[PDB]
Amino acid sequence: PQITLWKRPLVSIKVGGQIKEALLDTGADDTVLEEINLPGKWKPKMIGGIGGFIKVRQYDQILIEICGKKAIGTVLVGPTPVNIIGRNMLTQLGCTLNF
Amino acid sequence: PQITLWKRPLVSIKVGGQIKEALLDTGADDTVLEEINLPGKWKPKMIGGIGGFIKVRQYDQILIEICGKKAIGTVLVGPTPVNIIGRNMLTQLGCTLNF
Repeated sequence: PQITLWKRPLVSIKVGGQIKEALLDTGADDTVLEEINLPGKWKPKMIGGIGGFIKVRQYDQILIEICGKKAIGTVLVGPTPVNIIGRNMLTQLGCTLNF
Repeated sequence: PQITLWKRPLVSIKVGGQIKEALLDTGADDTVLEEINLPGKWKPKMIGGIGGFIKVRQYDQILIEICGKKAIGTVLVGPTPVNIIGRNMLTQLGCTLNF
């Protein structure tokens, strides 16, 4: 798809047997989703930095699908105001910004 | 240009007689730059919301240029960790996400 930036790029995502809604965010380095029950071992990671840190759960090589296209990447699970698909996963979807 | 999301999409921008460096951020609704001396009347605006608000200066119909292409949009000036080109300005550059 070609996504226009008139609206927030909120897309439907398939991750871990759930269908959630998440934002395509080029400003974000990493991918953070609200609580979800993913497979595997997870490591504890600090994200944030600005205003304080937020402890999340880093899971590796997790598959999410977006608008038909599948991606394998690191996904961090913790309390997040909105679900972020950041660049680790944007690059996996073959995603570019274009103008 | 077609921008890849392996690195942070940090680009050079021409705004208000300055050349600054700013992030192409689809996750951001608005455009916020660090202190700069822009023309015009500005209105005071609250942004943030999460963790607290940050008082910025909303200037209208400001021209920024990025990688050859010119845009006219609202730009808010205040203390920001990194300069954000959010969607108000991304849409002006004819910018899409693509995969």
